Amino acid sequence: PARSVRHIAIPAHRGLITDRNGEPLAVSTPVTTLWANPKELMTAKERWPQLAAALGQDTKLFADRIEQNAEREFIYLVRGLTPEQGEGVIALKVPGVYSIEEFRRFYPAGEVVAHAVGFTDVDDRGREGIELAFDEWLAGVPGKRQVLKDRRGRVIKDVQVTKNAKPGKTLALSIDLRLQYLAHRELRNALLENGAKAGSLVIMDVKTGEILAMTNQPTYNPNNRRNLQPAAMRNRAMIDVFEPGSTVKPFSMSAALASGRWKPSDIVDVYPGTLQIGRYTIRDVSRNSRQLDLTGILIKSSNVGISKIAFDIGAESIYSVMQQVGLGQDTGLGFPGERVGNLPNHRKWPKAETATLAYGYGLSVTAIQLAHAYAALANDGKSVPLSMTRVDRVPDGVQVISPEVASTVQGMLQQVVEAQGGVFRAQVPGYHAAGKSGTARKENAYRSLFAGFAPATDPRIAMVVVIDEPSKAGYFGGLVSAPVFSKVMAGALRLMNVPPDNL
Ligand SMILES: *[B@@]1([O])O[C]([C]C([O])=O)[C][C][C]1[N]C(=O)[C]C1=[C][C]=[C]S1
Repeated sequence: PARSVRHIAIPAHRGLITDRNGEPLAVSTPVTTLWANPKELMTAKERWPQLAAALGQDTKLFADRIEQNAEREFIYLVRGLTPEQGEGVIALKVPGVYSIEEFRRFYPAGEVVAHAVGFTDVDDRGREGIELAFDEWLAGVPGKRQVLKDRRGRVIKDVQVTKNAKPGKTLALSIDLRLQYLAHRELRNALLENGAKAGSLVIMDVKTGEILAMTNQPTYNPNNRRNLQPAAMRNRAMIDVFEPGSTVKPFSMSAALASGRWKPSDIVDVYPGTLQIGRYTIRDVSRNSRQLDLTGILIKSSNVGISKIAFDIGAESIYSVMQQVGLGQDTGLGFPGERVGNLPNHRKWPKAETATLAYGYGLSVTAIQLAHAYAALANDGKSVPLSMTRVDRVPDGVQVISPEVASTVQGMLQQVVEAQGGVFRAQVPGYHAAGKSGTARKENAYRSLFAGFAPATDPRIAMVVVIDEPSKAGYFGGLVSAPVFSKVMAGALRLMNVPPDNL
């Protein structure tokens, strides 16, 4: 062709990601894709070796590259490059060589908030995390310019900007970067001190459904993905599922206290620390108990004790409460890869299955779902829908546990933390805190769990700590996960200026 008119799209400035307070988490930065028309390059061949030397490329490899695709009017010398480099090569004055301002994501907080934020690909398109989930919102409208081109394809003149580019829109996350840094630091230190393989920490606003912090280990630097494992990129809080074990006994207890058949001072005999359901044997971890009250059952995490309560009230009431607090249910966060886990239902709940559900096995949940459950319980039985985006207008919650029952369970979990034989390492200096330890087995390999909230008497914050496969001789949730809860809850309450309730 003697001439032709071609589409070139005006790229959009991709929307700024901030934290709830406007700290920048993902920032669109000027770069420049050095490109070339081979057809024009093919008539300045003595200029190539210098060009190559400034693209650092091998002289003969470069020249082979330009040769093979001589016909094409387009080739990328580099993708991205500062508006600095890009000029250093423009000032060469090589025929068929140009620079064109692009946008590249920078992530100022780096590894600290990688799983939540995720990242864009070579093309400034969301690929993981918030970047993908909210791509539409963040990506603007590419505009369009009609350009007249000579025989070779060199832009002679620009005819019209027919439709300008529209910038993408700012997104403010629920994340509080200050809590996120603290959670990140303490989860990393807890892994080191226990030689654990992995972990997750979630902090929630029990009043707004906002995720204030979501950190996992291992993590990666999104600014430098060069050499990086598939494992280190798992948002484990959202896309990994586990058996919550003893951390859902409190929901089994909500059911019990809602049935009308149980009150806290009621007694269950759990002797001799085991119980046969035909060929199946329920085993307590500790087996030096006969009579325990309902608080003791939680303090001892007695599987026998919670199974006998379950046989009494029925699996249906237990299933119903766990369903309503959202365990194994769709959170509606539309996070890429986000799991729903499994809350298995039954027409006929047999005995074995009644017991396993009640003591926290046979179901699988995310750390985010468990945090959300603990939020509902902390917010006086009222579940607010989860959000990763800042909540200005808090939606109506659903009352999923009676306020009075919620209040009783709150008081019992405060005792689990504060009473003799309790999870004393979960205590939070000059606050009342409430919560529940858990330990799962997966050749002994543990998952170590703590879920709780504070302040105990007027809750603000729900927190889950999950440490995968601690390596020292301590593996119990109350040993491994509780101290991280203590430290990160104490920090979060201070940072949000929450009044101490233990004076
Ligand atoms: B539960 O998940 O966690 C309890 C321990 C805690 O509160 O930290 C013990 C009972 C439940 N776990 C199990 O029964 C499975 C295990 C077997 C041996 C140690 S954990």
